[PDB]
Formats: sequence, structure tokens, C-alpha cells
Amino acid sequence: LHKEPATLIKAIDGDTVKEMYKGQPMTFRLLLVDTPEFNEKYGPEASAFTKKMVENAKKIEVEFDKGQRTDKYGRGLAYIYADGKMVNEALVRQGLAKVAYVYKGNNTHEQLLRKAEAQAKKEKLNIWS
Ligand SMILES: Cc1cn([C@H]2C[C@H](OP(=O)(O)O)[C@@H](COP(=O)(O)O)O2)c(=O)[nH]c1=O
Ligand SMILES: [Ca+2]
Repeated sequence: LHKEPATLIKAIDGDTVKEMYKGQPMTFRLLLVDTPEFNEKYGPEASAFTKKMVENAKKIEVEFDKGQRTDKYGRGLAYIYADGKMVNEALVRQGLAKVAYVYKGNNTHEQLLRKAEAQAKKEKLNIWS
């Protein structure tokens, strides 16, 4: 895989972010994770985590996997990086997302994220508390 540029348009919630990619606005859904909805427990906190992460970053990047790049709702599916740090993984490491939606096409970083989840679980972090 490789990183490609994008600029933040707007944080949306824990695992969705509006970004400009190849000069077009689009909503990205983070691969391999599931944050709770804003209305659920840790939802506000997930949204807050992702927001600060992408808003503070001098450089946002987008990384498509090998399978499909758009989901059935037209959302981009990618690993998103903030100054080189992966938002998907960072959420999971903090117990603010579960590893989820692991489809055979698009799972390059599954084991990395599962390793993070294990550590979050060990620490009884947030969702795991
Ligand atoms: C993360 C991800 C979600 N989706 C779809 C499956 C789920 O469909 P349904 O909406 O029919 O449940 C939905 C989960 O997104 P949210 O967790 O953002 O709701 O998005 C994919 O198709 N591919 C993916 O990689
Ligand atoms: Ca969600």
C-alpha cells in the first residue's frame, strides 16, 4: 500500500471524516474499525479523539487497501494517517474502537490493529473497562 495526500474538510465522528482527496470532497470510513455512534457510550469520546487527531495534524494522508475503495454508501474506505500516525490503530489502541468489518479484500493491517486491541483490552481501556 501507499500513502496519498488529502486535506481535512471536517471531522464527523469516531470513524468517519470528510476529507478532500484528489481535489474532490468525500467522506472516509476508517477500515477495520468500529467506533460507537455519538449517541452511544464512548461515542462522544471517540468522536473527540479522532477530531483532535485530524485537526492537529499538519499532514493528513489516505491509504487505500487492495480491495474496494468505496462502500455501498459512497464512503471512501481507507487507513487514515495524521502526521504519519494511523488514526485507525490509535483509536483501537485507546479502546475507543473495536476491530470490526474485516472483509477478505481489505485487511492488510488487521493483525497490527488486533495487536493494538489486545493491549487496550489488557489495560481495560475505555470500551474495555
Ligand atoms: C468499515 C466498512 C463498513 N461497511 C459498511 C458495512 C455496514 O453496512 P450496514 O450499514 O448495512 O450495516 C456499514 C457499517 O458502517 P457504520 O459502522 O459507519 O455504520 O458500512 C463496508 O461495507 N465496508 C467496510 O469496510
Ligand atoms: Ca460506527
